[PDB]
Amino acid sequence: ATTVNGGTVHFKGEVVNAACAVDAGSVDQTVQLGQVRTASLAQEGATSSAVGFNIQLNDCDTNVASKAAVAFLGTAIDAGHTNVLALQSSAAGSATNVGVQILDRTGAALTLDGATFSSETTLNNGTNTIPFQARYFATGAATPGAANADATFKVQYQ
Amino acid sequence: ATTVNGGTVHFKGEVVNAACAVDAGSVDQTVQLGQVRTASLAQEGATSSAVGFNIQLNDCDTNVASKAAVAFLGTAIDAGHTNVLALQSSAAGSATNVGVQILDRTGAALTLDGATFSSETTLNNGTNTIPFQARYFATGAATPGAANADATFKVQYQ
Amino acid sequence: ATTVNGGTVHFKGEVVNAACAVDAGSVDQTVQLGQVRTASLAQEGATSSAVGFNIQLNDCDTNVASKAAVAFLGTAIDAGHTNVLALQSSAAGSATNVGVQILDRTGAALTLDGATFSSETTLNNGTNTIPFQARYFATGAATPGAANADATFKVQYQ
Amino acid sequence: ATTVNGGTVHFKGEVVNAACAVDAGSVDQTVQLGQVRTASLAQEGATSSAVGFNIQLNDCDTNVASKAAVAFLGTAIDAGHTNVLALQSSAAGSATNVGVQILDRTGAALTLDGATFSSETTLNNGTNTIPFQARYFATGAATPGAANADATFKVQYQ
Amino acid sequence: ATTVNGGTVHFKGEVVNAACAVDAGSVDQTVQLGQVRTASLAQEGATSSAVGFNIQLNDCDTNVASKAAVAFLGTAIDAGHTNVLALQSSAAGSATNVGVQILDRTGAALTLDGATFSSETTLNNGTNTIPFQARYFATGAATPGAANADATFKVQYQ
Amino acid sequence: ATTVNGGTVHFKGEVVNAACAVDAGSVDQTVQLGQVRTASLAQEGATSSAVGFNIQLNDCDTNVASKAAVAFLGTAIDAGHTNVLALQSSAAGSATNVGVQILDRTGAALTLDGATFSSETTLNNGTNTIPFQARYFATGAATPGAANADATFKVQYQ
Repeated sequence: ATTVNGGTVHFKGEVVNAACAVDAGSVDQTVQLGQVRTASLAQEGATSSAVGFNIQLNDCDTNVASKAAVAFLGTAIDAGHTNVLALQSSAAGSATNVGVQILDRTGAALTLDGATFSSETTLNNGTNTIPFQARYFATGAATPGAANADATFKVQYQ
Repeated sequence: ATTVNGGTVHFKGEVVNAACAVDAGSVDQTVQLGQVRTASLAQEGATSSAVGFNIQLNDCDTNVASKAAVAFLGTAIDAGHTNVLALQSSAAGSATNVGVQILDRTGAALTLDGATFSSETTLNNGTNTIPFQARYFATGAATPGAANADATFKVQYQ
Repeated sequence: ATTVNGGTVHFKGEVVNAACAVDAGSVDQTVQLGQVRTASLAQEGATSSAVGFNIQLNDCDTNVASKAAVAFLGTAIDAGHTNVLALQSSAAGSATNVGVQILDRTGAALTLDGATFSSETTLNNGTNTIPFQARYFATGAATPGAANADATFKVQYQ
Repeated sequence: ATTVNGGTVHFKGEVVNAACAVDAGSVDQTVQLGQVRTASLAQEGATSSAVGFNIQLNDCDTNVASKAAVAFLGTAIDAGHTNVLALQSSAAGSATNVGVQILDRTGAALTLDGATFSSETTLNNGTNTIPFQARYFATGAATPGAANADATFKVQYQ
Repeated sequence: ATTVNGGTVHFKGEVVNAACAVDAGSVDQTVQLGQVRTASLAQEGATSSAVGFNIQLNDCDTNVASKAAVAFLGTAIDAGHTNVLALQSSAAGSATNVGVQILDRTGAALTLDGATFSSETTLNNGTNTIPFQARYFATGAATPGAANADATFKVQYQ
Repeated sequence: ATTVNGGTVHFKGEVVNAACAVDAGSVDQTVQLGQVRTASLAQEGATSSAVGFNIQLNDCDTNVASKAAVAFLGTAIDAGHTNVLALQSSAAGSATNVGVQILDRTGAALTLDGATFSSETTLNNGTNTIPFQARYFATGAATPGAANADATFKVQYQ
């Protein structure tokens, strides 16, 4: 009877030629680091507590590839800290002298140039979950403010 | 009392003469399908795993209408595949020989002419959510690339 | 003294005109089914072991209504299997030729159209628990993969 | 090495002499109100349900100002309805006898002359968010159609 | 070997100059209130059962501050009901004549203006948990519909 | 069958001989920086917080090129600061003693002569995203006003 205009639906995805496929929940995910105190980030080299996040690989075929690694890409805080991600929320109110570090399963920070891959993880058939950690890294006396950062990752299958 | 120009706000919506009103989160929504492998789309008729998405109807009045169906409208991939969405990302980097299928609650792919409505769903008073699925449909050997599509829908009340 | 921006809280709920109200722990819930072997779903019509889940009704008034029934609404796997839920997780890595069946308190699989309600259960004043079961149903030789599914339910009072 | 013309980037922003700075997300935001039924706007004074939106203030310094208020500027629907936004999308297809009201944190509709400010909110150092609501206001029997509106705002720091 | 595009990760957090830091789970959290009957909200001042939620403070240093209090900020439902939240789901389908009240650990409803703080709770070193309650408050005869509300909070340390 | 003149459609594009093609969403993009306080740009060398923006590359073929770099072109603020974009919106209302800097993924401001390319990023097949940041740079005591700027970019595939 009564027909009414509704709305629109936008579909996002990607076709890849690879052993696995990144899960829909891992392609674009938000990691809540929570609040941190300036007293913790008092001087250069100070780190906060870590927050874990995962990249889940679906439909993995170990015949095609048995190892998977992840390289992250983003804007570094400066030239002397190539593994510290810079904060980019807005033009005002961001924290100063602090950035975000991404750790792979070996506990070491990853270079954010998109070429340095993480430690390879052996894959099984089906679902695979690559663990990662995120934490704040102080490049000096940290200043209060928002600390939001963004990075892209690419997966290597061997 | 320092007064400062702040910005601007744009309001979007629609007044409809219908038994239900589409929810604000369903009028415009993004469905993340995730990555898919070319090995799963190696020949015509090959489909992917489905991703669900809902259209929520608010303030439903069963005295006005008891059923609700949804018809989708979009660009078809071919003349013989009138139920497969074509991809619309950009002029480069898009996947080939693959499209998006919208499944109603019966599991059948809907025609995207804007006139073939879904299987009717009985409505209660108040909130109603109509389920749908999206999956990739291969029209041949799929090529790697971005797979983004979008469609509009209209709701019929009987 | 030192005041700091803390965060945000989101409140979700619903006001209904009904004899009972669904408990906050039953409006949305995750039912863990566990793993299942493909050897137990080797042909069409094969079913797995059942996992139980409950919908709790609070503040029931027997004067207003004495019996409660539940209907479930979700995407069906096929047109010949209108009582089998379709898997819904992501675009890659989900199991094929297998779905999820919801059983009412009589053991019969419920149709997922949202208009065929379960067996009516007599209610008492206050808390009421309506039992349900979920299991995997094979529409053929099932393949390995993720087996997630979602469905919404309606409550009818007489 | 192949050098190719890429494109253009446009940067928008504003320098202010104020205690706070409006966040980049609050400078130009779209508020999706969703659909509304005509039966909910059948006579003058009938309002719809509200949709919330925020204006975020960054880098707030309470030593400069401790309170913040917001005034909105837009085209009113009528002379006697100075707190109802007139709809403006195109020359055809718009709804009639209905507009948009902006409610401050006290729940009162704001006058849209750009001089009547909202209730002041105490500010803390750093990030501050000011809650607002939007709803449809009917000046008569609402007619179906598009219901888009636009309003600019300014922030007063005391 | 084979390298493919993955996805993107968004990190969200905040650096604060405070005695404690709000936990990652408390910065954003959804409180599920469940359903409520209209019969329990039949007149002004009628309240539903409370649902508990708590804000967790981490890395607390009792030398810096010994007590913490919370003030909530949201859109009030009326001028005479400053301690009752207003619903914000969509333009249609929301309940009328009912809001959300946030109760302190002393059982008193908090004023939603961001300046009236809760009762101070003495802090210990390490993890601290501030309990709160949420309930429905009726300003009249409540109407069936969705009841969703949003509130932001700030923490005071002294 | 009533036929009516409808309107006109303009198509903008470019054919390039390169390993990658710039995505339609990044050929002409608007970067909303937000607001900034004059107190944060009080003296020469003071910078604001950064805002991130990306240039997406499509249909990348690593057999043709494996590295990509971006150079930006625009009017500098003066001869001393060749890496600061001058502001341009109109004859009146622009901010004084402040410009816009573009940071590459290494966090270093780029020279705006159209020939100093950014740090090379390793490319994968298909979609590639090169990160960038924008921030305000004070050449003295900044004056309130509009702070819009425009720059073009070119991509070098080596």
